[PDB]
Amino acid sequence: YRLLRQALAECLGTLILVMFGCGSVAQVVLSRGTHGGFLTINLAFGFAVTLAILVAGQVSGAHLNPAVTFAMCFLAREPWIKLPIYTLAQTLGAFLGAGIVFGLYYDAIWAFAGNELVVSGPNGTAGIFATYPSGHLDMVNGFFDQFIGTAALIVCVLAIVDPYNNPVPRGLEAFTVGLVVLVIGTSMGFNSGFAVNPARDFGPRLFTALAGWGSEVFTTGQNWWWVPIVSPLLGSIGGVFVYQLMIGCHLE
Amino acid sequence: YRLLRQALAECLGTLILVMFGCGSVAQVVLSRGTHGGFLTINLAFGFAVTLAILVAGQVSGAHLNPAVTFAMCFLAREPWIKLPIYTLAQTLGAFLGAGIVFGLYYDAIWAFAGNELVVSGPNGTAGIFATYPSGHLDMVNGFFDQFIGTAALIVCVLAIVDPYNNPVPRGLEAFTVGLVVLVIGTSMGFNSGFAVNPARDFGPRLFTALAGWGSEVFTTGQNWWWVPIVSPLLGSIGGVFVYQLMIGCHLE
Amino acid sequence: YRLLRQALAECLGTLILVMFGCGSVAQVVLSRGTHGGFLTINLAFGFAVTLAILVAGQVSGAHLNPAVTFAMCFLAREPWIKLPIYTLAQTLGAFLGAGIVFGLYYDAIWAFAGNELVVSGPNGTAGIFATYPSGHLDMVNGFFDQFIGTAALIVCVLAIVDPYNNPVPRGLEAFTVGLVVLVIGTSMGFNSGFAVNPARDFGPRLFTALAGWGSEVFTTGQNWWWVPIVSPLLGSIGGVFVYQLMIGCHLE
Amino acid sequence: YRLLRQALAECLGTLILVMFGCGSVAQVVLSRGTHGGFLTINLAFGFAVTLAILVAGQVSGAHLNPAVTFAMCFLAREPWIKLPIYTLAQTLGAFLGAGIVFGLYYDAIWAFAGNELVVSGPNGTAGIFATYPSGHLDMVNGFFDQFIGTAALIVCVLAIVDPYNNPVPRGLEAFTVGLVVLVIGTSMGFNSGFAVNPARDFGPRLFTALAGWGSEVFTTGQNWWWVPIVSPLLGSIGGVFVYQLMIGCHLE
Repeated sequence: YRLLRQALAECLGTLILVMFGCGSVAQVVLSRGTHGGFLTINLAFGFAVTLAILVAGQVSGAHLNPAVTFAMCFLAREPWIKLPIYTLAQTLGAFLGAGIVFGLYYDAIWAFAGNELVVSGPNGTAGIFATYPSGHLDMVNGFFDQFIGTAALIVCVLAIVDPYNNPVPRGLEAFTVGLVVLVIGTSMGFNSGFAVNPARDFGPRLFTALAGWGSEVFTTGQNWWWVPIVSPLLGSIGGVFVYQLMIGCHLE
Repeated sequence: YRLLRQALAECLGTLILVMFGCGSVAQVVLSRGTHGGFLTINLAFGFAVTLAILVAGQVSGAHLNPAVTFAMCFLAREPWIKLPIYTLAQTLGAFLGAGIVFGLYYDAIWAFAGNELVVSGPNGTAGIFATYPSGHLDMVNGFFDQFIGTAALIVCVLAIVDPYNNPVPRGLEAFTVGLVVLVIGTSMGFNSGFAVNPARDFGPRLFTALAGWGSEVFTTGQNWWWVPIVSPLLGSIGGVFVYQLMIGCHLE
Repeated sequence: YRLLRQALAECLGTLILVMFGCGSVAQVVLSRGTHGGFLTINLAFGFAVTLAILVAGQVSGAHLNPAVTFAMCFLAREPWIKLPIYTLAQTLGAFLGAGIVFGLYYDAIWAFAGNELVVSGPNGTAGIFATYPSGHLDMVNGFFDQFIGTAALIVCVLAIVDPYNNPVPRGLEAFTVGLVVLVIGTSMGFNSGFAVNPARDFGPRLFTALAGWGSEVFTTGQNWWWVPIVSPLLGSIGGVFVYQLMIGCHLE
Repeated sequence: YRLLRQALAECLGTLILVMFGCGSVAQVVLSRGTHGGFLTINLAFGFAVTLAILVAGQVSGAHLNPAVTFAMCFLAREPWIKLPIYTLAQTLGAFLGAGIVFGLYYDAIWAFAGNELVVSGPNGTAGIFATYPSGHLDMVNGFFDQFIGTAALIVCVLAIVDPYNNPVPRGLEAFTVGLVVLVIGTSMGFNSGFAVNPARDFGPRLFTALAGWGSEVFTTGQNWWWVPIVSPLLGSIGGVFVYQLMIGCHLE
């Protein structure tokens, strides 16, 4: 089955970027102001996308993003049957990647607040895997951060993918997408990294619910859990319209 | 219309680098010494140029700089009709990119000084979008910073563009220009990023005048607003003469 | 002898990355919080692998890692006779590279604790060349760090090496492997750099035993010296199985 | 004259890297602990070499280093007549590049110690352009830093240049050399950047003698001025022998 081989590549690809991305976030969170800052978090997340694409690019096209997968299906470039398979394959692997990060820092995570698992607060460890609203990053303000961030990601992704452009060889397509992830994190008000990925958010968040953080990861921040899922999906639609209206529709 | 399609690519390209570049500047300015320093500002601005060129390189040549556009027209490589169209397309998109950054940090910008918009000072938010003279960066000292900075940018741009050189494939022409932007910011005494772009300066500055900062953005620093426009234009002329006298005129 | 020429390339390649990698570690350790942090250590180690591969890639394939060499021999891609020759050639050169770093910082290393050589502690200089357990990086916790780290390295290495993929040209195979080394150090809880290399660990550690640190470098941390040797070897086996089960076995 | 065109490319190439490299050093020195650290100095110097090579690579081969030029002449790859012409062309342009940096920071340099120019000390500004011995970087210790640093630079340069290797296309030869410069600065105990270049050292040092710092720049540190000239020259000879004995002589 061709679809099965593409799904396994998406599972391994999302496993690489989540394990590498959330692993660097664990170092900064657990070692408060000692192992680096936000620059290392975005550099690790940005470079992890480059490595993840190179691993699974030749098999499944290296989407590693349900918002990106939704964009190609919306543009009639890929069949709609690939969307549920890729999304489950992208979510399963971010769940697995979060488990590896949990195993790596099992003692440090459990010792952050003594012998308890705290979701949000000063000694909060659930923010390593998922994203939670900040002081100026509430639901209203944070919703537009994912919308604009994902729209910019889709525009840059479609620029290097459109067949009407030059056939960029292998290698100069993961560094570019990895550059977009690094710049988006540095530009937007998100300090977790790769916030424009619904699978990178819901996957590890679902793991934290079963890891021992309880159901509070889904009923906190005025039910914020669905925002990093719906908002990037809307941004993919907006990013597609922006690219098509400006560049896409004029390439005869 | 071919010129219309090239103008739309220049508008989207300047939108990407301004929104990404000024977004990182907003993080450092609003979060004083928390989200990074000048290294992240120049890295984001330098990488944003790489992404912006890759998006619009195959359509309009990816100038994204009125000084760069003036250089090609001066060297008789492009028609003079493209200069007013590209400049307006480069300015419109830096205006739009500044509006997106304003929407992203609307609450944080307005809360920097309580409920007021301050142009310059300790709690100054107008410096996120435009550039203003510093203690050692006055009109006399700052004028030569744009002249030398733009001249070095034009020399590096003409080196990878001259047809007498090797036909560099797609991909190794945005990273190089993006490298020049990053090095120029690190070398020159500008902490805003990409100061050698007249569109990146006048565009967001014009937005701040209508955003709520008043007309003080145009009548401050002994009328500094015209310096980051005329000085890079003179640097493009000087950079063209430097490259032609040393390398350009000797390529038979 | 073809095998002799490949061994000499492996010796020089491991010499470059060890001398460059451990040299940056010496700057941070000796200049406590002055010459940079962990970001510079991983950047130097990651970029040193890129330079080392480019130097010896065209001769011996640029393994520079006994775990990587074990993976290719396990996958029947290289003869088993190359494993003992490459491992000795990789160990000899990390021993030589450590001697160069020792000569560079001979006065600073000896003056860290007055006129004595201390293996572990506050004024510990043996950690520049080798790796020692930390507070949360004991034998049990540190063993899985090398296992997961090396498994991720093998998966990324096999992705760009498998003949069934695109023939990536020279240049886009050292930056990718160098990216993996940089990301692994930023993700995993190791602050020394390139901890997934048995030769980079045992080589300089053997040098410190004869340099003047005594035999305490081999009988400290509950005999930790063998962990960064056996654990990456097991990770190479696990990394091979992960890549083959997900991607490798499905490429007809 | 072919030699005249190659000399003009070497003059412009050394002008780019010196002006960009020393400009970042001026920011860190004048703004004490505000504009960055040693990481930005090595990143700017490393990336400046990449830009300088791309500008003058197609004309003069982009040596930009008398030690590198001496290596090719020693290996009988280039005529010996090119050595005096390239060295003068490399020195003239580092002298010019230092003058541009002086003009950029004329007020800040003169105001470091009031209205005086101090060569060495706390308020020392002559270290921006040239290199001076540190506490642990005296003549005996600093001599071996240039020897090992230049030997590693020559080995990496000869690896990507030898015709027996793959014909690396344009673009993947300036980033590699620029990587070597960045790693060498991070590894070695030099905080100025690109210390393995005799032209980058003597050029700006000669400018400081006539700029107003007096003749003390040549009679300080027990006559240290000749060390960053002779020592890299010896390192080029050692680096050539290392590469030839290990890799060079075995490529039939």
